Amino acid sequence: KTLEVWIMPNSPQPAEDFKALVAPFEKAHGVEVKVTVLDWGVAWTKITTAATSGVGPDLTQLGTTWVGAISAMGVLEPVDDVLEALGGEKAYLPAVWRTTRLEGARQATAVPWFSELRAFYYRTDALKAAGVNPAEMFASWQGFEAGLARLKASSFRDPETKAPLAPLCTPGRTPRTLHNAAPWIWGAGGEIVRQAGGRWQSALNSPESLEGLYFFLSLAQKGYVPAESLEKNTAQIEADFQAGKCAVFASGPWMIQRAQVPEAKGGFAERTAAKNLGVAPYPAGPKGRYTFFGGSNLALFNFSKNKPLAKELLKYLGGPEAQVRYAQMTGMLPALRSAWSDPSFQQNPLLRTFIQAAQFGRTYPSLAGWGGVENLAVQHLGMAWDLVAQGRLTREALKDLMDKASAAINQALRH
Ligand SMILES: OC[C@H]1O[C@@H](O[C@H]2[C@H](O)[C@@H](O)[C@@H](O)O[C@@H]2CO)[C@H](O)[C@@H](O)[C@@H]1O
Ligand SMILES: [Cl-]
Repeated sequence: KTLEVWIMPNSPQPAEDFKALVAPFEKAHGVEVKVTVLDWGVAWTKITTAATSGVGPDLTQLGTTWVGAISAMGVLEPVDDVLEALGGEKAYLPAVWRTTRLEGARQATAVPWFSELRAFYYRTDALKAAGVNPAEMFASWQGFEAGLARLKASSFRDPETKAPLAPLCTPGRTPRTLHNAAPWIWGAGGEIVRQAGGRWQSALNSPESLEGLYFFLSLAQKGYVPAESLEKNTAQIEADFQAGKCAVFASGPWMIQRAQVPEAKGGFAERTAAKNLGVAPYPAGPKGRYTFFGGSNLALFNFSKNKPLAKELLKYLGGPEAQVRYAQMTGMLPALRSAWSDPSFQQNPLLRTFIQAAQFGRTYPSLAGWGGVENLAVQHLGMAWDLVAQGRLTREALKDLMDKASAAINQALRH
């Protein structure tokens, strides 16, 4: 007997790590778990095709932001039973619990697997040579921009590249998500969507959201981000940070784990950046401090022929032992709140900064139409980045683009 599991590349050897994670389960149940690894870029298509076609695995990893969308298609097995065996609502951060179902659904359709949230990695050697105190740079928007200005005027050169660093790297080219943009929207007092007595609408074109978006996009128009970096997706920006090409960038806690892994095994431990690595939270904006809080859950397709055995695997993957071990293998945080207390997370100095930054963590609402909203937002945000690359992003042009994005988003939400 066999379970099929789909997962995304959460660890450097995603298939091998997952297999090693489920080995005790395989031994004890006398079952094989076959895993297929999907790139995040193809995962949405593969999972929605399994949903519509009725062909796919027993279990899939689902980004937290996708749970609502796939759940609304009516294809997921209820897992209230698994969540009750794992300790129920009390055992989860309420922000994590809200990702176990479509907003306002009767039944849970996803088991929390891991959490991740966003902060700034920074080069400790570069900030020092620029005369930047990270406690000032990462306090406030004004401290953030003043730090980038000292980084731009720095005479520091990476000891391996023999070249200057860019103050900030952020991806322009593949905006697959709003995750990079959301903290800036939120810190201005904005939102991506807003509910008015029931109905959801875009707030991307609200004065507050436009203020946050303009603040962030204009850092790049001011010369703090190289034009190069707007050519690049997330994976290429990570590589540029690892190769010593920039002083600061936003990512999740997986980069700490990759930094202690040799290059031979998919890490960057021998690079200067890994040996001079700091983490600081997103700076507070004029209306508050927020960061993107997400992660992945696991779900069971209602066409599975092995629902009992698959629920046993969900309970195992959701539980204390597998929660600590998978978070170690990935550099993610446990989804299970109790597991955060494991000394191996609490005593990691860079990871403790992610753990404290979770006080300000913020999630998207769990909407049926979420896939559509994110897809439409990034399409329009992509065009704003195109204006940045040409030095032509004005507040008027940004507003014009988010007015169009909001019409597209509202039309999709009315369905
Ligand atoms: O939007 C899909 C989910 O994204 C998750 O973050 C991913 C990101 O998409 C990848 O590009 C790569 O960087 O890995 C990240 C961590 O898995 C996010 O955690 C989820 O909440 C989203 O649903
Ligand atoms: Cl929002």
